[PDB]
Amino acid sequence: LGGYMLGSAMSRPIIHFGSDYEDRYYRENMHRYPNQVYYRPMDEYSNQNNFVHDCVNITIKQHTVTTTTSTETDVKMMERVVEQMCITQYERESQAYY
Amino acid sequence: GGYMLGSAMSRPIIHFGSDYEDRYYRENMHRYPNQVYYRPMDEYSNQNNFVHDCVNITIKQHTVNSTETDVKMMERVVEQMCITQYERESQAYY
Repeated sequence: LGGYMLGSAMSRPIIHFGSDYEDRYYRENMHRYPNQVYYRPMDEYSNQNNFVHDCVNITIKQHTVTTTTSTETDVKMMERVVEQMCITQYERESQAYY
Repeated sequence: GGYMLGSAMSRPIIHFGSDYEDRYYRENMHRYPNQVYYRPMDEYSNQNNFVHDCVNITIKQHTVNSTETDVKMMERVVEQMCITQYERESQAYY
């Protein structure tokens, strides 16, 4: 089922979009998204695919909860940056894990 | 010219926050290109212009009915393959 770790903060990924609007939007608003991701701890069943899959799901789900205090563009930006950060987190965990 | 066509690369498995899109990608990823067009590396080359160039040329080249979902998937596949191609070409330029 569940149980997720929260990774340490990281620099927000710079991401380039074909849409001039999205490209500029991300540059001006990347501060609005998290700089940490939730993930399922590295074990014997982990691999990049399933680690990033879970991290992306959990992190986005948790973020929806947390910000109970759209837009479609924001959902799109959020998923791109979370996925990139989740890959970075996989590199962290898999290397620490050896 | 003056763009290059990169060699085929393994299709990335790309993750979406939407359960529908995430699964749609898994089932249909074979429908999108596994090569991108790009401007070869030089002393003026940075991730910024390299990625933007690659995305602009690749998406048009492709632009010559498909669903809004496939258009979305294709644009994202290209945006993420152009990053990979930059990394590939970066190392090559050393």
